[PDB]
Amino acid sequence: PVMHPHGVPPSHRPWQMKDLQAIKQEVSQAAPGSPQFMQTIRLAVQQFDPTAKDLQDLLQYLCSSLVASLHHQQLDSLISEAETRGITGYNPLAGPLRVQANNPQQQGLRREYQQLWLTAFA
Repeated sequence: PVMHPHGVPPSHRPWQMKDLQAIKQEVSQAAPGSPQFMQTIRLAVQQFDPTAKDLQDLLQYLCSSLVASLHHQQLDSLISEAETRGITGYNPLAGPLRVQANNPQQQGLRREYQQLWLTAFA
């Protein structure tokens, strides 16, 4: 997660097993793949403002590795298309999008990545 205490720079913190278990419980109260599921997963994304790596690690904890693997591959295709049109604050010369989306200071890029990560659940 990315924390934003007012008056200081943002910072990344590792997932805590408690945070993961809390999200697992919230998401479990909605049918996997449903709109309320998507509403609960997006709700979790806004709560913890996770990086690209955080989102990958989160999915690997909540889902089977095969379900998580499919999402990763569908997101890879969405990332390719997004990179062809251009992404908010993304410069290909600065490295992979997934790597740039782990810089806590690149909020706009992280927030756009999150939307792509949520869209890949289609």
